[PDB]
Amino acid sequence: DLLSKFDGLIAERQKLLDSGVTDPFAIVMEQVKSPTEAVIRGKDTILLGTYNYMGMTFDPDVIAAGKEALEKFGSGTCGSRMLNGTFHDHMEVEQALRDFYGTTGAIVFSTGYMANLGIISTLAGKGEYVILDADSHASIYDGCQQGNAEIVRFRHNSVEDLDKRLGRLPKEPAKLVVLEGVYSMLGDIAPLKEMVAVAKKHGAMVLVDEAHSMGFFGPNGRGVYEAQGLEGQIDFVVGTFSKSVGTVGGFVVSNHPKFEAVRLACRPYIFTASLPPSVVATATTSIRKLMTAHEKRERLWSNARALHGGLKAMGFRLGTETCDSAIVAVMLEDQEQAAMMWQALLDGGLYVNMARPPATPAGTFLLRCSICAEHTPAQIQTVLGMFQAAGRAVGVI
Amino acid sequence: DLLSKFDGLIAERQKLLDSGVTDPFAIVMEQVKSPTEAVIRGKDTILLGTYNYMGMTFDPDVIAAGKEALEKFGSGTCGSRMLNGTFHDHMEVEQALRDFYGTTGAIVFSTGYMANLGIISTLAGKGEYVILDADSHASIYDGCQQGNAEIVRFRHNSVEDLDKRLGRLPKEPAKLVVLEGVYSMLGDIAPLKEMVAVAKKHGAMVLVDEAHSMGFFGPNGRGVYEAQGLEGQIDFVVGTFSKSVGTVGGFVVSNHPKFEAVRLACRPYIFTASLPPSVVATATTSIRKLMTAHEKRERLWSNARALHGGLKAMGFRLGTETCDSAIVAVMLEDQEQAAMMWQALLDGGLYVNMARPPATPAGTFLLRCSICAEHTPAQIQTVLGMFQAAGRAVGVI
Ligand SMILES: *Cc1c(COP(=O)(O)O)cnc(C)c1O
Ligand SMILES: *Cc1c(COP(=O)(O)O)cnc(C)c1O
Repeated sequence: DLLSKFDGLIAERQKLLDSGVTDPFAIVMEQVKSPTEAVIRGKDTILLGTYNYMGMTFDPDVIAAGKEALEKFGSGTCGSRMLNGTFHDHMEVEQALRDFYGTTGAIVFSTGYMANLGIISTLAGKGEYVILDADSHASIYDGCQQGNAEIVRFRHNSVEDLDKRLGRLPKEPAKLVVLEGVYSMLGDIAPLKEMVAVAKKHGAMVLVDEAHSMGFFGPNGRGVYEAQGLEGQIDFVVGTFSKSVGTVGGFVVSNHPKFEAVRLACRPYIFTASLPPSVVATATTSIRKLMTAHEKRERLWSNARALHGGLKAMGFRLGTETCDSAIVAVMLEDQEQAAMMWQALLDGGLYVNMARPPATPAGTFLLRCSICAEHTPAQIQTVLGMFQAAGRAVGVI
Repeated sequence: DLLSKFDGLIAERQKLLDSGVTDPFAIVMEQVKSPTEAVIRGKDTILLGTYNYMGMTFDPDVIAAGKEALEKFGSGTCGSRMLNGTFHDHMEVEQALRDFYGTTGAIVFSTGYMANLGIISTLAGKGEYVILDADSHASIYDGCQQGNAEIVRFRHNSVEDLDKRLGRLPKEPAKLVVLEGVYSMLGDIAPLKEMVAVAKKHGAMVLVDEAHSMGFFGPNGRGVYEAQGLEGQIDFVVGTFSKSVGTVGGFVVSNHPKFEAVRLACRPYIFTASLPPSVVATATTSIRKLMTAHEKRERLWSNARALHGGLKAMGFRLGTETCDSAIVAVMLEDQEQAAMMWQALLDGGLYVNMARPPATPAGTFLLRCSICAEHTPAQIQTVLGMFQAAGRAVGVI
């Protein structure tokens, strides 16, 4: 039947579980005390595998805004943004994004996945081009699949291939170059300055995703593009509420005069309910605090540098030479080594994000650590000691 | 540039606004007192254009569950369901759905749109078939577009065309027939008993969307399929948290033994954050109350019958001869008549959902009313008096 196609995946899963490893796709956070602490399988555990970069999910102002919105506006809107679903707090969250990015336009979607799906498929039509990194987020590829444009993949992280591929396209048709500021798999940074220069040389519009940089890159926390001096040069910035902001939702911001007309045509905007009042209320409060959360930014980067430096010095192969983001990826030689490390860490009281094929390319096996502004120095050292113990026991170092 | 394609839509919008009508796509609920009352443009307004069918968004148990989850688990998970994003309340909401539908399997997505997008594109692959009503929800079509299957549209509401089109397909390949229990545009009901019999005659699996029926059709509130005696015959049921349940989210339930393996392969499940703790907590509480909300069900149907009967008797052309759902669609002769009615109702203190092309087919112009369990008899009569006044002033009756 229709599910027979999953027999291989089912057998692969059972093979993994035959090794005695905890099912990595069924972890449950039974309790979550803070941004950095949970209870998993009854064990107190340090969280080092979340995108709660700025610790906003337990910020007292954020929590209070959510509770107040539940009380005042109820649990949901029961309507789309095109009909009855735009409440006070939806207007507030779009304004918060305008203020955060310094843009005249802001369109909020129910998820980041849907923002990418919708904006890519709506902006570029038949006879037009979407140009993207080969290893772009699934939602960006799904946006391409949803639309009718010509898709132009370029070699991962290659300014040269972007330039050459763009240069061979016909000059007249409109073009969208889609870039990510931070590459989430290894936690390295895109050469946006150089790539945007190339895009503009070829007359393309540019969309940059700043999901993994929000609140901690650039003077205003706007992202890698801001840090690299590209303010005013980026046509569209896409992002999410599910990482630094600490809830769910997606968005696109722009200064283009016709931008908010996208609402009239964008299927993933139109054909879904708007977000719950409490979600857009917590997002508004969080976004506004993220404009100036300097103490948190400082702690986040201090923690990232300490973890990155410590793991590198201990003998782990890292995805990056220098600490360039809040993701630190440990690279292992094979799937077994990654699973054994991950299990030892878990059993010892530490959660990190394992990544193996097909999540990663064949031959790449990772423990992806992500830092929080609210990790303490003691926690980061506890983590390093845990990696030392696990690495020695498993034979990685 | 990329936005020049919207010049026509922008001109169309300005033409509409030149008539002096309030922008129907920019309505803001400044305050929302209850499921049935809001403040719009500073005016106290009865809401008669929401999908809050069972009034659950202000249920005190629902609200309390959301507040408690914010306090205990924070504003968001900052991770996917495949990694760090499955908290206690995510497991709770999936179990609530199992209990609600009497199924062994339940997979929750971040929106109903994404549940349809994902389940359709993941279940049916190359060489297989998705068979759907010509006027299916956008998300169902988008699921088809996202996948690699052969798409087979059948004439709207035609058991005969479903049968004939299915019969011409090759017998061996697996097939998914996708049906909706309630047709949302006019509020009529699908002939599921007959269509499912046809699907099974041709050996197809069946997916039914019960978004517009949840909690008020069938003995257990499971939907039109349950009301029509099809318990145990439906392979997959898809739904949403954004209507009766009163928050955001999507889901698919099934008794198929391999079903939850869908999680391993479904892109809109994998590549997005899980829902906020408060969202899955309010949904759990709401879903469980909806299993036995008999007083509300009774009120909802009483209100629907009173509104449907009243509008019909007053001389409005309705989308349905009998009151078959909680949607009552008033059909107007042209766009101007619909807009004038909608504006008169709005100015007089009533919000309904206008629908004009391209939301509707060319030549169809609607005021779509939707009933709530928490509308009072006085409110329903107030609404009827408002329709009488508006209809007389505009010249519709
Ligand atoms: C996180 C992320 C997304 C998805 O965001 P959600 O809001 O979790 O759906 C999409 N694209 C990129 C580049 C991301 O980093
Ligand atoms: C409401 C509805 C959807 C979308 O649900 P959301 O949760 O609002 O995204 C999808 N399909 C059908 C048939 C619906 O009725």
